[PDB]
Amino acid sequence: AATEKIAKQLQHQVNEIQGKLDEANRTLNDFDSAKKKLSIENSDLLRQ
Amino acid sequence: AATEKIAKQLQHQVNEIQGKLDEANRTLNDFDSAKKKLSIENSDLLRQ
Repeated sequence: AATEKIAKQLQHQVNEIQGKLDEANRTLNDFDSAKKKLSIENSDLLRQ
Repeated sequence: AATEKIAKQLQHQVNEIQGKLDEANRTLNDFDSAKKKLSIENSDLLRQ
């Protein structure tokens, strides 16, 4: 019952910190969708 | 002896996905440096 306690107390950390990752990984997504728009706006005007 | 082996299994992941995050937020800083460099030539080209 002692080692199961630090099992669960470590288990709470590994559960949440990927939620910190998945929240942070979402920032890795929408930057890329904003970047491809900023490229195609550059490509549309550099020819002009 | 199962849970003690389980305790390392939660331990091995919680160092692993941490290390993935250290590669992640670095790449978050990389696409940060990509956009701020690219958005400069957005306003620069639109000025020109």
